[PDB]
Amino acid sequence: ATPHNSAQVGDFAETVLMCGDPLRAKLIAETYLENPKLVNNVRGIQGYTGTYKGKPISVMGHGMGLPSICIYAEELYSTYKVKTIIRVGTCGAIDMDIHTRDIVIFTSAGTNSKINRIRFMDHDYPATASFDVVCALVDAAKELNIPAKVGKGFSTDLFYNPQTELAQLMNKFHFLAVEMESAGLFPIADLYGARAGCICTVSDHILHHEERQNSFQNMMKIALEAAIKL
Amino acid sequence: ATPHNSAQVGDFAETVLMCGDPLRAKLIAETYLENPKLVNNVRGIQGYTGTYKGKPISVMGHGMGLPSICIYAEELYSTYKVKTIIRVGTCGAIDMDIHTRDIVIFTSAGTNSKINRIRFMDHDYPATASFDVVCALVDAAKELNIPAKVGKGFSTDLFYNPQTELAQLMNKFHFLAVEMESAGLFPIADLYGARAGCICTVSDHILHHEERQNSFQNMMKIALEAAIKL
Amino acid sequence: ATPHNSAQVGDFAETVLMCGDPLRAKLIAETYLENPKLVNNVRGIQGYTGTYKGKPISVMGHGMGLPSICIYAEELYSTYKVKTIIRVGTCGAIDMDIHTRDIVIFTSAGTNSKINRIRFMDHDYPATASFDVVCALVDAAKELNIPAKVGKGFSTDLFYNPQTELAQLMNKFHFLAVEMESAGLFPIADLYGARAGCICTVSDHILHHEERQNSFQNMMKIALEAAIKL
Amino acid sequence: ATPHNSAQVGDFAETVLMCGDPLRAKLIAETYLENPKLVNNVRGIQGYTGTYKGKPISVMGHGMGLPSICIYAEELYSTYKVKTIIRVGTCGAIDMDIHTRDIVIFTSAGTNSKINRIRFMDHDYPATASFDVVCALVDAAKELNIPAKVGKGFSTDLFYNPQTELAQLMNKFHFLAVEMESAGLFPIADLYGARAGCICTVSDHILHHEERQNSFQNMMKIALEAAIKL
Amino acid sequence: ATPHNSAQVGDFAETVLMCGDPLRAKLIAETYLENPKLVNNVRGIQGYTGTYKGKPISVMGHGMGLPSICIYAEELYSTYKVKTIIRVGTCGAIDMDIHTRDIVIFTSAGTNSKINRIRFMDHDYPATASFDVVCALVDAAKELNIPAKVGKGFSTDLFYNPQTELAQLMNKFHFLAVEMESAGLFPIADLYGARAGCICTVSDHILHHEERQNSFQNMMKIALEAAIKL
Amino acid sequence: ATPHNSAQVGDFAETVLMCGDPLRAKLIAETYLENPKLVNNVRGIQGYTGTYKGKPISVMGHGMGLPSICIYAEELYSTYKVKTIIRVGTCGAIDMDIHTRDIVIFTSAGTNSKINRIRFMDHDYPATASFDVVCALVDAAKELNIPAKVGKGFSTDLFYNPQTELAQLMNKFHFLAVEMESAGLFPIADLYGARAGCICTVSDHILHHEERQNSFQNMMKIALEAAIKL
Ligand SMILES: Nc1nc(F)nc2c1ncn2[C@H]1C[C@H](O)[C@@H](CO)O1
Ligand SMILES: Nc1nc(F)nc2c1ncn2[C@H]1C[C@H](O)[C@@H](CO)O1
Ligand SMILES: Nc1nc(F)nc2c1ncn2[C@H]1C[C@H](O)[C@@H](CO)O1
Ligand SMILES: Nc1nc(F)nc2c1ncn2[C@H]1C[C@H](O)[C@@H](CO)O1
Ligand SMILES: Nc1nc(F)nc2c1ncn2[C@H]1C[C@H](O)[C@@H](CO)O1
Ligand SMILES: Nc1nc(F)nc2c1ncn2[C@H]1C[C@H](O)[C@@H](CO)O1
Repeated sequence: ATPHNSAQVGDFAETVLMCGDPLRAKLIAETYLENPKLVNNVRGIQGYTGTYKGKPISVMGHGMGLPSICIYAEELYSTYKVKTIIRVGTCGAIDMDIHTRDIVIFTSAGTNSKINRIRFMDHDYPATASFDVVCALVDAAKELNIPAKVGKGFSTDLFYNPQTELAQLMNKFHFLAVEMESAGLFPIADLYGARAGCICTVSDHILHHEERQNSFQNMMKIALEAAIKL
Repeated sequence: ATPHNSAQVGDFAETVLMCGDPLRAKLIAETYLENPKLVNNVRGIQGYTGTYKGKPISVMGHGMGLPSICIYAEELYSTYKVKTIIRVGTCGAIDMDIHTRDIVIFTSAGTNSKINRIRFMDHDYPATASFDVVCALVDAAKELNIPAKVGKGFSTDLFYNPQTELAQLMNKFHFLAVEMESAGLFPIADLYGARAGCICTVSDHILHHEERQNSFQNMMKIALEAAIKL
Repeated sequence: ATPHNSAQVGDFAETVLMCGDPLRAKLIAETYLENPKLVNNVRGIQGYTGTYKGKPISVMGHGMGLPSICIYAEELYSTYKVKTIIRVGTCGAIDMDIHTRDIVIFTSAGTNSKINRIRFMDHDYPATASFDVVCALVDAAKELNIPAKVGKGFSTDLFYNPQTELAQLMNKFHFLAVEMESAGLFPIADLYGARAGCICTVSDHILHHEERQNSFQNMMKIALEAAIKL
Repeated sequence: ATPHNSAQVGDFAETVLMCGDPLRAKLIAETYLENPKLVNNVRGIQGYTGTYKGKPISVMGHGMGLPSICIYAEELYSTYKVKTIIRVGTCGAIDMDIHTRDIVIFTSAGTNSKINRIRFMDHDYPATASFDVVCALVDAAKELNIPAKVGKGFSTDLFYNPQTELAQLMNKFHFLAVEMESAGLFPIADLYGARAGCICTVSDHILHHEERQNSFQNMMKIALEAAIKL
Repeated sequence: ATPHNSAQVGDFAETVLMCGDPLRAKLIAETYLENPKLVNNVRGIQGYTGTYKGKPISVMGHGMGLPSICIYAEELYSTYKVKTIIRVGTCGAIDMDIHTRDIVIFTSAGTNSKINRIRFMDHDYPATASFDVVCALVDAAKELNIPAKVGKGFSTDLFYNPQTELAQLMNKFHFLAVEMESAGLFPIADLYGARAGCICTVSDHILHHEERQNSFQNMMKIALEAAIKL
Repeated sequence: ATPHNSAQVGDFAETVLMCGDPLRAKLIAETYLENPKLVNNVRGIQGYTGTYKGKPISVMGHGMGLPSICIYAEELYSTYKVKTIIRVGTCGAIDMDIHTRDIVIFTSAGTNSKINRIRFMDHDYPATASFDVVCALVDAAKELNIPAKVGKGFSTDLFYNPQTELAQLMNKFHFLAVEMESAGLFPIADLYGARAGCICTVSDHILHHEERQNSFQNMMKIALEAAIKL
């Protein structure tokens, strides 16, 4: 159907959970979904569709970086009529009060990428998570009573950032964590009148290096229950 | 105490409602606050402090534009130890599905200003409303059962914008409304580890010109009840 | 007539003196104008029209920051057919040879705002004071024999500037003082084939903190006599 | 050893061929390398190391987009002491005289990404392929007598580009093709005093949609023979 | 003494008239200066020093474009202790009310160059002519009673400008004429606490193609008399 | 024929060698060309046309800076139907391993100018030397067996650069040398479907100050022999 997806309209659920690691997407499908069926493996992206508590749900990799997820998210909303995309995964803590293993729900994401400026006449576009998705994630977190921090994220184009001062600047403004996709995903959902959100588990702290399964499994519970709520 | 405020630490409540029109700030104090006392009138900004349901609350003008509100908000958080600032007022609808008299609660605000780029190493800072404030405003709206749209706002530096295409672009990305302060307020609250939010009543639609009191009074109810919740 | 002005065409003189502080605009009207009449008080902006030496002249506030004065100046030139706008007020000295109480006449104004780039295809627009207005101000200064420094000003979007190095950089390039409106006013006057100028009294020095009435009154004399000359 | 590579120093040859599709990297290893051994599969990136004509050579995926390849290339040069990275793969033709199935060797690559500006003080960095690698690729092409076009490439951050006019602009300046990694790879090689190059087979034309194996196999021959020459 | 000047401190007068055409600088020296002596001809720049009405004055070419004049002007102020540089020459009319053969005195100059942003922390630097020089030029014009237009100029980096819309935009903002050096010269004079100005004769109109000696000679009279006044 | 060239179509050879110093262009014509005839001296640019080994070849100055060479190169390709332009001259070494008197052949050139961003929708244009010209220059160097370094150059708009850190940054990325024209020339050649290249002799090192004829003559040999090859 698309240059990066062999599936056809209908193969994907209206709600898709995405993570960077394709092998993680596979593990998520085998571990949390019932009757998971591989609907797309172009570039070994591991796109699966199954059910959770009887409801259709898909999980698929999205690569690393804004350019990668922008391709996948746009095709999903446009061609496969997906309605909600929830990014699930890991991130690097920024704020000094955020620690490894913490779970973070993004209200929005800043970025050092030029993509949003290109689509927004060189102005400041606020890459904002869909309010419904933020609410569903927070409520799921409250209902499951799992501690989660809600706040700004940052999507960097440079995992290895030459601008060593940025990290401290972001800590001063209290950015919670860094990843590489949210800032790109959110504006695309808006353009298609669809929804997007992001929830991550801190795998490390960038201002000082500091069980990882429990945190990851708790995050998956929140994302999954939230997907049902939506 | 400051170049723009004659009051001293303690004269302002920890929660301050702000609007552009100083005469509106005065009207709000006389109409909704009990025992309102003028605590600052430098530049006729009309800064009052009184109580609502027994709790201390201040209301004050903030001028028009990001540069103006940045001055007031920074002094309030820094010098007067204010904790929460809620911008209340009017805005221009962008989205075709948003209409005059509608009430909008900002999750965040985009901007064509350079202020956030200056404070954020020329990168994209997501001017995001404090999640607690967004929640308090939405809950107040739900409890009072007043219909309100939640979504992105846009703070323009140019009321009379030469870039006539921007309006349609924003409608495509579903920006809800335009005002001139939010994008500046939000990042300042973050820097001071404080809180900020914005709620407005659409006074007109910018893509087509289309009782105004009821809407304004309903908005004031939401802001006020939210202030108590916080 | 406009969203920020209740007056109608003809209520404003062709020459308008503007300052940020609305209460100062009121004081100027009562102190220097004869038969001053309030022609606009939307947002308590204090717009007055009277006469000086028999000639019609208006005085009105313009708020703080480029976005604010851009609104007022554009409406005045466009709707009220005003021909000349002279910004009168205070500023912060930059240059080491400029001192508090000094009077400065701007030849032009630099800025860290994005407004001029937006209206000038992202190029460098030289926010220049109208040569006629600069001349009228200097001649008035010479005729009244009041010492005044003529040179570049800087209109900042950030009263509290995070870029602490800018101040010293501007001192090296000999910027005379900082305010928050000129860079916005000048290009608007050009667009409407009208005129604009700026004259200020240094209320403080930003590189080192260092009677204020005499200086302010002397500045008002220059502006007023210049207004007559024009 | 690294967050994206489980291999240790020595597992990778000093020359690494990279492509976006991990499944293609696997196919290349099984088809052209002798005794190929999987040295890294973190994120299913398919990193293999074997020999070609007796010389050690590695092949591995690099994901889509500059942020992705920047991670992989920097770790390879820095941690695994790789000396030469040759990007092999597909691209979209831009120039009207370039056609589907054509083989293109990049002298350099332009981009709409902000990465190079971030690492080069906001100036214009010329993402240039290592001259040795360009020469090796061209000579291999000449020796194998396989027609190949040499010229500028373009690495876009947006596969689905909102700026529809860019394509025609690039055709006027004669950019040969578009991909999503070269502009990022080249500057990284320079920083590490290492080498990088790119060769692609046009899978389609972006200005008009227009056997694919022969072209791909011919490209692989050039890259492989060039790798030996280096 | 410098890479572009073989003269030594003292060979140049404190006032230097500069034009792009080296052959014009030579003609000016032979035609208006008494006892003109060649003090520098590196790169055939034709730097002369003589006297006008008994006062020392130099004339020299400066090449075309901001980068060229920046080299010459900086060396002159820094090494040769020159105090005033007056650019004399030709320009292209922009404004519809400006015509070929008209004489224009620049109050300032806009530009599409990046030089001023590089020296001014990426902000808007107002390339302003020294007020003393503008005054001297205008007074000379008034005393000689030669009609001259005073206003903004524009220094383009592109004689052949791809942005065909810029011309009309500048006409709307009433830029008087275009040349290629002023925007660079003015900020350099400021940095060295020196002076600079520009006066040109329109050789053609860029919005519509439309004796040339009289205009040029009249301009030279103004510049020369102004040089004496300074 | 053009505002900067009095010659007519046919007066210039299809191959033109250009240098900044007009007196050097004259010396090159008298020293290496047979029957050199002055075909253009507007602005004393010294444009000559003669023959080398029987083939028509022109040499002419181009001034200093991108704006200057852009004028000359565009007129030459457009009006005089020139096919190949080779910039010959001097440059300042950047890389620590490059020394004074070394000969450098540019594969491409970076820049701090805004010209390429203006012509390339504000994106990163890779100012690349024509591959044919790079090859001809390298082969000539190999055939004459003259040691020459091939790599990136940098065209600065500021000979006297305020950004003192740039030099070290460029050394880290291994830029070979700095000049002031290449970045402008290369994109123009592309637009006209023509060719351009650059070869220079290091006259000094910018990171530490460190016979000059031999190097210059060797460079001229390479350029000349290359011109014949093309
Ligand atoms: N500390 C960290 N920093 C950055 F920039 N990204 C982090 C991260 N931890 C996880 N991620 C997520 C985002 C990318 O897809 C991928 C990068 O390894 O995994
Ligand atoms: N349609 C509209 N457009 C913009 F730009 N701002 C609007 C508005 N309606 C209200 N506002 C708010 C924001 C400023 O403080 C002030 C500007 O009049 O009131
Ligand atoms: N030191 C100073 N710095 C800045 F930025 N602005 C100054 C000032 N002194 C006076 N002003 C003028 C301009 C604004 O309207 C307002 C800001 O208080 O008053
Ligand atoms: N027409 C085309 N346009 C763009 F932008 N990239 C193209 C392409 N054909 C192949 N590619 C390469 C680059 C990415 O890794 C990936 C994107 O599908 O494959
Ligand atoms: N119409 C025109 N446009 C531009 F851009 N520059 C003009 C000009 N007429 C004269 N000049 C001056 C400036 C350069 O030094 C040189 C360019 O030919 O002469
Ligand atoms: N060290 C150096 N730095 C820079 F920026 N340019 C250099 C140079 N050596 C020679 N050039 C060439 C380029 C200009 O045309 C002219 C500048 O003098 O000569």
